[PDB]
This record gives sequence, structure tokens and C-alpha cells, in this order.
Amino acid sequence: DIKPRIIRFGYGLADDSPTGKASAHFAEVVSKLSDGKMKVKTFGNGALGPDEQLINSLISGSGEITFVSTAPIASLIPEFGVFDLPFLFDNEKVADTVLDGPEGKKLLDKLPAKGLIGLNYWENGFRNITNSRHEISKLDDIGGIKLRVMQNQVALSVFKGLGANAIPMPFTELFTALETKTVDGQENPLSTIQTSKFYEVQPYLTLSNHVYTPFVFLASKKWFDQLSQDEKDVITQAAADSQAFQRKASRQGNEDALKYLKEHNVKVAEFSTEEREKIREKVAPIVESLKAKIGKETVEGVLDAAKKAS
Ligand SMILES: C[C@H](O)[C@H](O)[C@H](O)[C@@H](O)C(=O)O
Repeated sequence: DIKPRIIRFGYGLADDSPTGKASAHFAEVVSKLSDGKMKVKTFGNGALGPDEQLINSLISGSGEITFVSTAPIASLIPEFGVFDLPFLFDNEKVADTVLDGPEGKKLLDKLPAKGLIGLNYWENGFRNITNSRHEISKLDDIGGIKLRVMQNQVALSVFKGLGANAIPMPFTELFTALETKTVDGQENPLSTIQTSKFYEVQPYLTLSNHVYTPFVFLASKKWFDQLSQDEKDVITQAAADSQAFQRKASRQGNEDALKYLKEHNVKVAEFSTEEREKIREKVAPIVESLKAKIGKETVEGVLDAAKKAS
């Protein structure tokens, strides 16, 4: 029971990012599983707007499928802010274990009430600080930096406690903000730094890996519910395959990104063994202050899951 169907899949990253390629993989998988009846049209690079507009398009039904960072989802479901706390996941395997396990499910289960289906989690990744003002090799270097952040109370409060002037901004507006110095810096994974070409206008990169951002692979509930069971299985089986392809392409992509930015002679700094610890004491209090705004059971469950996984 599968009827011809055209399915729109907008997103914010460049088409040749690892996640942009995974979207094409998902379109390919949906077509094979549907005998080419279900055709997914991708609109990369912010064509259908930023994460916030993509969320609302799925809510209203003008859009069918997307992937977005968790941070904008906090504007609907505050618990999703948990992922903007620095240093929750030691590595990608902890991240996979937790997001794919009970605590990640609890959060995805909160989506249908707001009109969304959380198909599964994809990888955005560990985020790194880029700027055009001066090298950032110490916590004190953040002081007063004009840093764009994702549009969330958690993100804003984290970086302001680290001493930056935190400017919430949609991703789709970032490249211009960087090039014109309306903001000094930004924070994203290396493969995004590369494929959005932020390095072109950010002479300084700091390998800080301070926050891990999951993507949520989203479907419009309104649209998904009108599908056949056969049509739903196409989406959910495609989602499962593309997740594995996704995570693999993202992590190869972060490796290739590192090679590229280094061989391109970006000025790459790092946080000293200590400066990293200097960072942790600074946040611990505001992290503690932010639990009330995320959900204590969420924060503590995620931290407990993260502790068992490692
Ligand atoms: C819209 C993207 O697909 C993603 O949400 C974004 O790059 C995120 O890392 C951010 O910096 O806002």
C-alpha cells in the first residue's frame, strides 16, 4: 500500500556536508524501498529556512522531513536544552549509547505532543570555537568575545558565564555575520566549519569540543499520520539505515575536516590540560543554575546514562 508521493526535506547545512550527503542517502533509500514511488526532494543550505522555520513547517505541514539541532527544540520542549551543557559526553560512543537508549527515547517521546515525530537521532557533533579577533588558547581569551550561539537560554547562559558576549543567531545568517565582523566568532563541528566555509572568514580555530550536539531526524506528525503503514515503514526503515550511514559519514568527515583545516594552514589552537579544568569550575555553578530550566530528572538521567556508558 504505497501511493506516489513527493516529500520535501529542507535543512540548514551545506549539501556536501556529511549530513547533507546522508539526506541524499535517505532520499535514495526511500526511493528503493518504495519502487521509486516515494521521492524525497532535498533543499539544502537553508533554502527552506533555518532550523526554527523548518520546525514550524513540519508543525504546520508545509514540510515533511528535516534534521535540526536539539537547541532550537528547547523553545518547544525545554528538556532538549540538556545537550547544550558542556562536557556531557566524553565521546561519540557514549553519545550513541545514551541517545539511542532510554534517556534519548524519553526526550523523543515528547515530540508528538508538539506535532513532530522524532524518527531517531543523527550526529551534529562536538563543537569547536572559531573567531577572527585573537587566538583562544585560554578560558581568559573568551572574555568579551562576540560569539554567536544557538538560540536557547542554555547556550546563551553557558557562554555568557564563560565571559563571552553571546549573540543568539540563526545558522542561516552566520556566514555573513562572520564575514562582516558583526560577530567575532562562532562554534560548530569541524566538518561544518569546513563545508559552510567559516574558515574563510575565521583565521582562528580552537579545538575545544566543549558541547556535543545531537541532531533530531524529524517528520511532520500531521503528515506522517496520514501515511499508510507500508508508507511509514518506508520512512522508519529509511531513517534507520540513514542514521548508520549518517554517523559514519559524520565521523569520517570530522577526520577529513581536521586534515583539511590543518593542511589549509588554519591557525589551530587547543585548550591546555588545565585551561580545560579552568573551564569546568567556571560552568559547574551556572550548569547547576540551569538544571531548573531544563528539568532535573532529564539532566540527572542523562548524566547517569552518560556515566554508565563510559
Ligand atoms: C541548521 C544546522 O543544520 C544546525 O542546526 C546548525 O548548524 C547548528 O550547529 C547551529 O550552529 O545552529
